[PDB]
Amino acid sequence: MERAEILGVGTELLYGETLDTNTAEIARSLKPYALKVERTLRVADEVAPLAREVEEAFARARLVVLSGGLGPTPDDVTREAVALALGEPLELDEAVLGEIEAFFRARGRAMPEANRKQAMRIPSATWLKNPRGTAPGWWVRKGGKDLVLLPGPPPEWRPMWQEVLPRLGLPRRPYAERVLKTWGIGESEIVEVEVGTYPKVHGVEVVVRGREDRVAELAERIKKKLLKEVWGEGEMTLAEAVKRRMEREGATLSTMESLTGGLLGAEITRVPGASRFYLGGVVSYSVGAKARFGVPQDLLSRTVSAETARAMAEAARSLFGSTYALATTGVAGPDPLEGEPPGTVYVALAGPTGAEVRRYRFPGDRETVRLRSVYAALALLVT
Amino acid sequence: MERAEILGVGTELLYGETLDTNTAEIARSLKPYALKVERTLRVADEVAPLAREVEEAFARARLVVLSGGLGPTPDDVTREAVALALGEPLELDEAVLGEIEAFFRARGRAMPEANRKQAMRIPSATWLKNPRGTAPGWWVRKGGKDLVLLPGPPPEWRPMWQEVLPRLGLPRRPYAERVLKTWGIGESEIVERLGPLFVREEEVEVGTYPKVHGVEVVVRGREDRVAELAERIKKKLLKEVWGEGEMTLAEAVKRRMEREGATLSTMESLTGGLLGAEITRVPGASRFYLGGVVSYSVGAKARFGVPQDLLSRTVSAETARAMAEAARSLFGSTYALATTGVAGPDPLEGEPPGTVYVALAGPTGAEVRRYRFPGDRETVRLRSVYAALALLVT
Ligand code: NA
Repeated sequence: MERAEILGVGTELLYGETLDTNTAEIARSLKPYALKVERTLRVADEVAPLAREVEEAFARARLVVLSGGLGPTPDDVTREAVALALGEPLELDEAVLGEIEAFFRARGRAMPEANRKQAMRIPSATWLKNPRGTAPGWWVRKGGKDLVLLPGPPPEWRPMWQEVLPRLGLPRRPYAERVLKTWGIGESEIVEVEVGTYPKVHGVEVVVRGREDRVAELAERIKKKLLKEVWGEGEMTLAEAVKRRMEREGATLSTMESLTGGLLGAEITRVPGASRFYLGGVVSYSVGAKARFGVPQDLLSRTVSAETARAMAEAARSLFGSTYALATTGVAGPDPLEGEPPGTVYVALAGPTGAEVRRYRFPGDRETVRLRSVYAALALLVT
Repeated sequence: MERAEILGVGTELLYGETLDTNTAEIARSLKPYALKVERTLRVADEVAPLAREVEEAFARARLVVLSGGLGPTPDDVTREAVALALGEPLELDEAVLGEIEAFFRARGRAMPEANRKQAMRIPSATWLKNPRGTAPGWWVRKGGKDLVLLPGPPPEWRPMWQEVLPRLGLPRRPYAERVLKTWGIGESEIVERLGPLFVREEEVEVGTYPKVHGVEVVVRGREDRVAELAERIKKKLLKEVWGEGEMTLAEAVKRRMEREGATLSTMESLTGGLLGAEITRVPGASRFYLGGVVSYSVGAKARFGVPQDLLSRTVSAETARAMAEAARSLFGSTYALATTGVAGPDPLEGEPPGTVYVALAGPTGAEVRRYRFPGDRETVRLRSVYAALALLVT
């Protein structure tokens, strides 16, 4: 089996100032292909060491993928390092220049001198169009091997890489993964090709991976064994599950939040099409705010309670006129509140036939508790 | 300046099934020493590729550090690979084999035969004690070079590494670094402004890192060069620098509210509550943040004060101003932030994705800033959050 070599470029990656997920993510995209990944690299922003690593990686590999260092500054030196590794001169493409120029003009700017170098390429390189940035990528086909240069930011490289990957003509292998996403059941209970369990803030994922035939058969048997706990598969998320229920019913949604601070509204609206059902929300972070939008005076001294969660959901529902409304209240941490520890949370749903509350006691730090709270609220609608 | 190579062993680190933070953490620990980290590797659990990588890393470096693959599984092959790469045989340390039996004996169990592996060392290796797990590591000194094998789990390796590092005899170099966080200025403009201040040399280097929260500028290297150079750069970037070091925008906004005795509220469209979420990330937000509304539908925009004539152009500077002034009046806060715009993937009101207006209303009036952010939907949302926060700290 031939090798794929994957290099992330950036000194800040070495030190984990920015965490290298790009190389990992590209390696994962390569599993359906019959290439071996023996190693991945993160390389500092220096021309000579980078050219050496690129030269060596290309020498031993069917495929080399580089990610990062395509910006306009003196620390972006990937194009120079690759040209040096392949013994080709860099040459300015006037058509690409016009396009960078147009990119800046739309934004009401003139094109800075330093961006000119992003329109440079070696003669062996075909351009990869960057739909979201000024630096197009490269695709070098040479001696039966492929070298691909990609931008560092994921919104640029993801669409680029999806487009070019099939075109590389790599040998395929029948690998697959199936992800079953559950809620409200611990790892231990679940236990009662390879099958793994993965605890996340949105619930425990059951992952089945390996030979596509065996993945297919096995995954069906497991989903059956976990039929009521499974809320979605693959790319499905709780927010998207909510959106599907809302559109099915022609229903609307609104929210009132305290400890989640607006994170619940943020997670609902993350999904395209949220405007078809989501009317809006209130972040009632102070006592004054809670009263002003409908929570009864009698409850304002006991905010960490089932009664308050219920009252907040009712108040949001009457304020927005939505079919359904979700509310969050409780203790995110680090401090206790009203004698209750961090991770003490009540989520509530108000709908046509009344309200329901669930209490949770969530482990984790402040941000973790906020996240688990957001997903517990969405789970009221889809579990 | 001599090289330090750092290898993380484990096939799952490649695919990010376990996030590799060990190599970066080892790399940071090397900062006070005059060694160059040109690269770090993650290597699969396979003896021949690993031996090759170790062999190459050791030939080019003053120091090689390996992390992981010291267990009892067939997939734990680091000891072998190193023995192979360095041209020395694996030798069984009887005592160590004892210590390992004691580990299992203190748990009610007899030692599995698999764990026998863990008592092999090469002649060049002296042991590094692991009182917190099964496998001890190695310190190998050879040809004036050092090679170290560390266990994978951090509670195990951190103490070990902390004890052996000051014994390696590495050249020392007084190190400093300075991180400047800017907003409202692109990388190309920073390059032009800094000119020859954008030094990249062996003694000291300047780097720029574009983030959703603005361009970060880092100066690192020799302590005596870093202070002065960083200061000159700060001077050139003065009005655009909002924080240093560990500082975050949300923390910066918290400092200004506490300093003034002032309160804050928000009104959000495209960000959907993400601005309030970011503000309340910081412990102690309730001392100043009164709350906010997410006016996602047209009906909710009108309910919370957006003028009816503006509802055909919610993506505009006039609307942003109106939103910020409405939240201010509605919550009685000293300040209010607003966001309005087009997240993507579709246009809205004829305006393309990335079109964003953020506004701030306060005691002396209101102001609005306009942006055309590239990125996907989640990116534009995030940029808008930080753009709104930057209004209060410029
Ligand atoms: Na880049």
